[PDB]
Amino acid sequence: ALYEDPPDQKTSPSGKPATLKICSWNVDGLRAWIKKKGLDWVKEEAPDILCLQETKCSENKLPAELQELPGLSHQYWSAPSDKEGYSGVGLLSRQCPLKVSYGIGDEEHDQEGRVIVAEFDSFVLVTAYVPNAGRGLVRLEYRQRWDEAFRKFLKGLARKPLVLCGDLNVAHEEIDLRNPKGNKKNAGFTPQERQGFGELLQAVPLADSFRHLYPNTPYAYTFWTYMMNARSKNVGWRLDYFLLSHSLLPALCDSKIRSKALGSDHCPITLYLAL
DNA sequence: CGACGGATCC
DNA sequence: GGATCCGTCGGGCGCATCAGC
DNA sequence: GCTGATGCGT
Ligand SMILES: [Mg+2]
Repeated sequence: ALYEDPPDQKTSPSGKPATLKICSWNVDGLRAWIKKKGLDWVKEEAPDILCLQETKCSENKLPAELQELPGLSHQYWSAPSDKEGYSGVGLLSRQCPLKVSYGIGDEEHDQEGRVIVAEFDSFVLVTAYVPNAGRGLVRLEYRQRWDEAFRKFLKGLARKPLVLCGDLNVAHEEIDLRNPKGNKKNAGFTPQERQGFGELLQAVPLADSFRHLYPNTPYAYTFWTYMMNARSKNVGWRLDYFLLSHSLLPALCDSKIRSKALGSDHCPITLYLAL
């Protein structure tokens, strides 16, 4: 029931070396995460691009340590206007993106701080913090409408292949969480969110990088509730993903789950691409 | 949301 | 009568606001 | 300014 992520594979199936390392992390409160040494772990991981979710932090409140990152000097931040202290995403990059945008169509009016889009030379990167269905599923219908708008937004992008990463807030299949049967009526594992995920993969279209490499591997999770010592018992959920355009699969070296990195109730995930 | 109690099924 | 299904319930976290001093 | 309570989301 415990899990050990396999060693990093830094070579593509055809023998090409990885050239791009992307790390994604739901940090559950950026200021808290930094106090718990999250940035020390980022420095050790040394990614080319770092995507963060649930920053819960407007840009003016960013800790100074974030200014002290020479290898991640291009930084883009989004926080909601009417709900500061919740949501918020960030994208930090070694190289400057060609284009950066926010939201999924109307962010200038519906300032939600959930999505950042960055176009690079060879690919487009989207990072997302997908809305939670909430306790008792009170916001499930909103989540379903959001999924539909997100799907259409990703499909409606004006060429290059897509990388989508972040907290998509759903365990796609039973293998993606410890207690599938007890959670069928809970946020993150309803038939509605599971279906929205399958529709995301088919509509865009996208592949689940981790599952593509490790289709039958159980007990691989990226989230554990703080309650009941769930993490120590690896009672968790896989909520964080790297979804790729089909054309990027031959460039895929590995998709990692960094189970040991502490500082949040999610752990980091890391992608290696040979571009 | 995992732990728990209580019902139901071979 | 062990395994399974199902509904209910308490509670760890971070951050905003507030009361008090 | 600082602490701890409460509310909210989860
Ligand atoms: Mg969270």
